[PDB]
Amino acid sequence: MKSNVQNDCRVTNPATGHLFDLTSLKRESGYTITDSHNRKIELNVCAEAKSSCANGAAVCITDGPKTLNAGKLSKTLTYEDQVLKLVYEDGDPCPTDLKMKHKSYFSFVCKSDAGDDSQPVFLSFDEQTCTSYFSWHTSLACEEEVPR
Repeated sequence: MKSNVQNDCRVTNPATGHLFDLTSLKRESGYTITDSHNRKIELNVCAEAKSSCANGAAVCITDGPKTLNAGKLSKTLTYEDQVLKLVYEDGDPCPTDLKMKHKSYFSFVCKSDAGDDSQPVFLSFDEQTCTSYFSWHTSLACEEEVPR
């Protein structure tokens, strides 16, 4: 489908035959959830954040009033294990490992109901390796089951 098309942000998975887009779910501001502890995960499904961080940060972990860039805008969709994968990397280097950047893997998984307007869950945030894994339940993500 296509609601807000930031350039593209779509991949046709040859294994499914369905085109996965995240244009339908993206909105200019961003989406909101809560982090592992207190913090607000303010990220956009495949676009840049409006107020969630600043501009080019797609995934930003808002600790109070302090925005932690978890990953830059990566509107590149990949497919793996029947789940839609977007890798939002290139962010604020953590004190745990300064020699690499924050690796935030977002897994977009299709669910028939998808919750209260395609809601995500923080899967695991591993500051130990400065990675973040989140799972978003959305109908545009994949199609192993009918999420419509």
